[PDB]
This record gives sequence, structure tokens and C-alpha cells, in this order.
Amino acid sequence: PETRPNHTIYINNLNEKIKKDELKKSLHAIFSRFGQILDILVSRSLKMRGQAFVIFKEVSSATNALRSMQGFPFYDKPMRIQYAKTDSDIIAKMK
RNA sequence: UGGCCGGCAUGGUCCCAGCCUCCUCGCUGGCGCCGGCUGGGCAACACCAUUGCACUCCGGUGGUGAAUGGGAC
Ligand SMILES: [Tl+]
Ligand SMILES: [Tl+]
Ligand SMILES: [Tl+]
Ligand SMILES: [Tl+]
Ligand SMILES: [Tl+]
Ligand SMILES: [Tl+]
Ligand SMILES: [Tl+]
Ligand SMILES: [Tl+]
Ligand SMILES: [Tl+]
Ligand SMILES: [Tl+]
Ligand SMILES: [Tl+]
Ligand SMILES: [Tl+]
Ligand SMILES: [Tl+]
Ligand SMILES: [Tl+]
Ligand SMILES: [Tl+]
Repeated sequence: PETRPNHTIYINNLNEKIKKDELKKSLHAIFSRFGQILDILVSRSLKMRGQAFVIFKEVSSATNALRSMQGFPFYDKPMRIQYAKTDSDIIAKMK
């Protein structure tokens, strides 16, 4: 089941009461120190709420963020992080 | 009234204050009573359901089944 290292970390178990614009800003606030972030994808649709895709420019940053913030209390909930299953289009359009 | 009708009650017109609200939050909006038909949208708010791997926004339901007094002519 486990996923292979990726530029994009998949975060779930996020407080679903937070508006999209705010959630993105807040995630950037804590994850930006791990390395440049190309984009953060969030959607509030039934299928996608409580989840987010932080897209790092370098896999090292994403690996660092995954281990360093695993289970970090965010909006009162323990963030759960993994590597996304596949690359984000932004990553493909480059690499 | 979001949009529409019926029954009842109710002298007029302003002024101040408080309060109300999913569909022109406010002073050239509304704030007696009862009942009935019905459009839009989940945008905010609430609730229900959801732990879900995306890169095309995109689950559902609910609210107006609302809000008072005083003052001047
Ligand atoms: Tl109405
Ligand atoms: Tl009427
Ligand atoms: Tl009167
Ligand atoms: Tl008033
Ligand atoms: Tl209103
Ligand atoms: Tl008003
Ligand atoms: Tl008014
Ligand atoms: Tl009104
Ligand atoms: Tl009615
Ligand atoms: Tl009525
Ligand atoms: Tl309706
Ligand atoms: Tl939409
Ligand atoms: Tl669709
Ligand atoms: Tl909804
Ligand atoms: Tl009065």
C-alpha cells in the first residue's frame, strides 16, 4: 500500500471547517520552511475535503516535511501525511 | 412574501430606540393574528453524511415556523 517518494505530500485528517483560502495560507505558514513550495491544492468537494496536496519543488523538502510534521496538531487535529500516489501536473510540466 | 393568495384584526402621519433576516442586513427594509400554494441557491450560517489521492466548480437538509416598545403631532 505504501507510496514511493514524491515532490508532493498528501495530507489528510485536516479540520474540514476551514475555508479553502485560509487552509492554503495556513499550510504555507508551517510547511514553507522545508523548501520552496510550487503550490498547495485543496478542494472542499465531498470526495476531497479534509485533504491537501502540498507540492514541493524538491523531493528532499517533501521528505523532510513528511517526517517532521507527521501528526502535527493543526486546527485541533493530528495531521496525517504521506507522499501522493502520483506526480502533480505542475511537476510533470517541469520534470 | 424570495414569489402568491385567503381569513381575521387594525384610525393617520412622522421621529427616536431596540430587535429581526438563506434569497436586495438597512434607516425612502421589516417587527398585529391564522392558514394555504409555490421558485432559486447551497454563497454565508447550521446540521447530517464523509478519513476521502487530486490536478474540470460540483453530497444532502434547514432557516422569514423572524423581530418591540416609547415619543410627537
Ligand atoms: Tl418567504
Ligand atoms: Tl394575506
Ligand atoms: Tl394612532
Ligand atoms: Tl432602529
Ligand atoms: Tl432579508
Ligand atoms: Tl432598518
Ligand atoms: Tl427599518
Ligand atoms: Tl424584509
Ligand atoms: Tl403562510
Ligand atoms: Tl401565513
Ligand atoms: Tl425553495
Ligand atoms: Tl459550483
Ligand atoms: Tl460534474
Ligand atoms: Tl453541502
Ligand atoms: Tl410605537
